[PDB]
Amino acid sequence: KSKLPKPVQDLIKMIFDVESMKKAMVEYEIDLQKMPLGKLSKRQIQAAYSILSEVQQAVSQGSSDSQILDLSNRFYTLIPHDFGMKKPPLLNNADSVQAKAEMLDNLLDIEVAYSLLRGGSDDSSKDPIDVNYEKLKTDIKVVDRDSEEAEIIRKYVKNTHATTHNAYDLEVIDIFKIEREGECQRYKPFKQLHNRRLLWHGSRTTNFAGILSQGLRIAPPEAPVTGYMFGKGIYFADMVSKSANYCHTSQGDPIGLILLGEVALGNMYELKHASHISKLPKGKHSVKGLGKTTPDPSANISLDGVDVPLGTGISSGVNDTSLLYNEYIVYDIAQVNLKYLLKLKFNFKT
Ligand SMILES: C[C@H](NC(=O)CN1CCc2cccc3c2[C@@H]1CNC3=O)C(=O)N1CC=C(c2ccc(F)cc2)CC1
Repeated sequence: KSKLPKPVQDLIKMIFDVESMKKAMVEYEIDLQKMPLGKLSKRQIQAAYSILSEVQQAVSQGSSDSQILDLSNRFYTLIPHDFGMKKPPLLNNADSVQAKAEMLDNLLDIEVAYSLLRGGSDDSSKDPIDVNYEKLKTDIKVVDRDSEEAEIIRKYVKNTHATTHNAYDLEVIDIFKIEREGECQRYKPFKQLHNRRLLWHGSRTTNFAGILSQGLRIAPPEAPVTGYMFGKGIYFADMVSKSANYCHTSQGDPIGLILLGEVALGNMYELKHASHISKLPKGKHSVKGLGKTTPDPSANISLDGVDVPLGTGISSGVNDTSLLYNEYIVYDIAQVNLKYLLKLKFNFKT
């Protein structure tokens, strides 16, 4: 019978929920019959990634228009879809592969979750909830609702909700202090690096077994580049709202998980438009996508040598940028130390 607190157990249940994995594969219009979660293999997901890479290649660099067809065919063969009577869309443009790349990105973390979940031995003195918690290799302490942390974190949530993301409201349900096994040592060199900021990373609940057990990761070479305004990196926002939208919560499932991450931003390569450099200029350690609105500098609180940008949104200088709001990207997974995981309730508009 579990030691773990009520909120933590609920979290463990939530991220190891086989049904949410299933639901999300359905949303992506995968064929569950030809492919169950058990069959979901790491090998094909990486193989299917390579096929995605063979497309995008060709297309505007080659393009046989019948080899493209065989490729699209090798894809849905590998990852069986179920459009029913409609046939799958041929993978013949960038926008087309972005969508299927993003999906593999999720199946990857889903495979991680289910692998984790159905792995291990049942010594069974401790109930599965204890077991599954230990599979995450992360310490998770509940942050007291009435503390100073909790109030700053809630202020960060309240103040940085964007003017144009008003399709819902955010209520913090639980706040977790998190410590990934080994991440301190990993982050250790970047701790001396200046300009360190507590920033938002939103993702779907089905990625958290993966995110907690392995950290925020970077897309490998086998993957495309489309949609990536600043390359293959780990992205963050200073507005809870920019990040929440990537939880992919609906009126039907209104509860989301978001991360607070300390990120060692160093000298930021400040940008206004999508240049895929990926290789920074020397003495630059991150990219900051400049936006029209920014959190308010006069309120950037500092704790334990780390900037919390809980200024409410005001006019940034920036003129002639495509960016909604700011956006921070690093290209080395070690520049990130996860600090908090928040259970968010999305209270949907009207
Ligand atoms: C590029 C991709 N980004 C996204 O899916 C969405 N994000 C980009 C835009 C953005 C901007 C500001 C804040 C956020 C984002 C989001 C992620 N959530 C953030 O709050 C990404 O960084 N991933 C991390 C790990 C990827 C990966 C894929 C394959 C693999 F083998 C290893 C890692 C999958 C997705």
